[PDB]
Amino acid sequence: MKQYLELMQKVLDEGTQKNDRTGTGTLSIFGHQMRFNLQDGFPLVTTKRCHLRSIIHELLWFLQGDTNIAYLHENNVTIGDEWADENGDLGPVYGKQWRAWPTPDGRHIDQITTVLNQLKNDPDSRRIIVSAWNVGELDKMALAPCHAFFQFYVADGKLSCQLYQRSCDVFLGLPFNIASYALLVHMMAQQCDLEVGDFVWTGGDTHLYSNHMDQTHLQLSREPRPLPKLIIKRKPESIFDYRFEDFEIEGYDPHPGIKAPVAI
Amino acid sequence: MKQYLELMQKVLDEGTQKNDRTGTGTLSIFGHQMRFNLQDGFPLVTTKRCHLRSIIHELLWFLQGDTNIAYLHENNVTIGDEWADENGDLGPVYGKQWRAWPTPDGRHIDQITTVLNQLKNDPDSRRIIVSAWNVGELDKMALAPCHAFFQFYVADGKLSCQLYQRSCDVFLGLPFNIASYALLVHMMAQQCDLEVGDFVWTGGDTHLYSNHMDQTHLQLSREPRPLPKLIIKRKPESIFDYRFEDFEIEGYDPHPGIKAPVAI
Ligand SMILES: C#CCN(Cc1ccc2[nH]c(N)nc(=O)c2c1)c1ccc(C(=O)N[C@@H](CCC(=O)O)C(=O)O)cc1
Ligand SMILES: C#CCN(Cc1ccc2[nH]c(N)nc(=O)c2c1)c1ccc(C(=O)N[C@@H](CCC(=O)O)C(=O)O)cc1
Ligand SMILES: *c1cc(=O)[nH]c(=O)n1[C@H]1C[C@H](O)[C@@H](COP(=O)(O)O)O1
Ligand SMILES: *c1cc(=O)[nH]c(=O)n1[C@H]1C[C@H](O)[C@@H](COP(=O)(O)O)O1
Repeated sequence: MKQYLELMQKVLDEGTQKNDRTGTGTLSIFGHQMRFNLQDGFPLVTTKRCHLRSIIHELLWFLQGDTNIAYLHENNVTIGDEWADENGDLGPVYGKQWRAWPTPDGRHIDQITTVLNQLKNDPDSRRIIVSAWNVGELDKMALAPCHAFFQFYVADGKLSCQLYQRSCDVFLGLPFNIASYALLVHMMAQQCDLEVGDFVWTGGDTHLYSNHMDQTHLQLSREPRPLPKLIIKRKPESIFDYRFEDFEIEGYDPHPGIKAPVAI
Repeated sequence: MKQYLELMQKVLDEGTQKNDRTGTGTLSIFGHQMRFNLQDGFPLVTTKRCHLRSIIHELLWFLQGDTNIAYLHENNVTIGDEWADENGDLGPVYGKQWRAWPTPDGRHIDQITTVLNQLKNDPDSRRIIVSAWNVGELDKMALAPCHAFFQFYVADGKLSCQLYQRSCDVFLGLPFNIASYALLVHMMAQQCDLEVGDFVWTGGDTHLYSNHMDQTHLQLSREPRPLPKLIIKRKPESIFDYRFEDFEIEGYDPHPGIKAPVAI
């Protein structure tokens, strides 16, 4: 899509060569923002085929507070394979912090439920937030949260959300992330009887990997196509009852997919 | 400042009537981002008389992990009197989380010192972050962190930082917050022998209080003037050893000041 392609070109134009953890090398810019009016279509990149299926499973995996790739493998999702340990454990990452942030005094904060309640009984709150950046458990996670801080907002019956992604692999990761939260907004919006608003994406270290250049140029040479439409065949009792079969994608006519090696 | 006046003007045209935890009412938008290249000058609003004293004391206060308004009240800084308790306590706010974020297992993380080391030994890191949004303590705090999460970044010998402010009172707080972080950047920079880069400001609920409309139109009629230059007269041996008398501002020729009420 346009915002995405423009972000690619932006990095290409004013990015700086920078070494990195993986040792792969990147071209990066710091700080960026784009918006997607969910009412214009589900934001699923078209300049290359994307498997919305793997995205759904990763999200449902979070909403259950699970952090062992076992469930993912149960559905053929290999996105955690290069970092999980022998027991398929990544650590107290996304899921654990989302449903059960451990307080030093014994409590466990279920943030998703907190936000839900706020959206229903206090949509005006400016503190409707979910954070995966729990400093106290960083060292235990197999990898630091990329999408680490998001906020919800409601106005004129529309639900919006902005994500803060401290680190972002524009070519391989961004498309997953955008679709992820966009998806979460629909679900929340459905449970809270609200319409979908905008999904504001904000980034920190927005980079393009040295070995993703050729593919980026290939995608950037393709013309974006109409955005598809998210279809939820059923309204579950809670935001914790969605299953992969409840989601449907219509009108998605993406360009051929493009493979690229991930930096471990 | 141009960017600030553009944001202020945007809230007017596109803003939406909302209601806040303070029966004051507001006109807000959700999600915005501005960029301040510190190389062009210290970002201290000029279309309104301001001063660093309070901002300086607060930051030094934060850097010490202090959360009691004694230091502030001492030098006559009232910014936090309307919310502290009979003992001057605000609870575990900003400074507490910055210098001693409590893990779930009896330990405390000094995020500042951590970042200090990350910039000196691992500048390419995409995990140099500081958060005050400790979910397990949000209910022990007198007030929820507005400037709740920020990140650092290095490139070509220049330190840059981005702040995620989930709640922002455009007329009153923004000018304070902006110059506050800018200052921290210059401080971190000196402490690491780096030069200052960009201060990226990102906001969630960006509102304009309904009882600030008059002073907003007044400020909008003024022409921004050249930004001033910051001078740190001494180089402490620690980012925690700075003294109020270390800061100077040269070339600040602002328009008259504008008084406004604080939504409690
Ligand atoms: C984001 C996210 C979730 N994750 C988590 C995750 C973990 C580490 C990461 N590390 C790096 N350097 N890039 C990422 O974006 C990244 C993302 C993913 C991880 C890998 C792939 C991946 O390589 N997909 C390939 C191959 C697809 C396939 O197997 O069919 C692709 O071409 O998309 C996708 C998602
Ligand atoms: C941010 C921050 C710290 N704080 C914290 C703080 C707490 C609650 C808030 N509440 C609201 N509605 N907006 C804010 O910006 C805000 C700021 C401050 C609190 C008050 C003032 C204040 O009343 N300033 C006046 C007078 C300043 C002067 O003496 O020149 C002003 O109009 O500037 C400034 C900062
Ligand atoms: C992390 C996973 C995700 O949800 N999205 C991504 O974009 N990323 C990328 C960022 C970076 O290239 C890598 C994480 O590495 P690091 O922790 O920033 O060193 O995956
Ligand atoms: C909080 C303090 C700060 O450092 N900067 C500010 O702009 N804010 C403002 C935001 C909001 O108008 C008010 C706090 O409101 P709430 O806690 O989000 O309801 O202070």
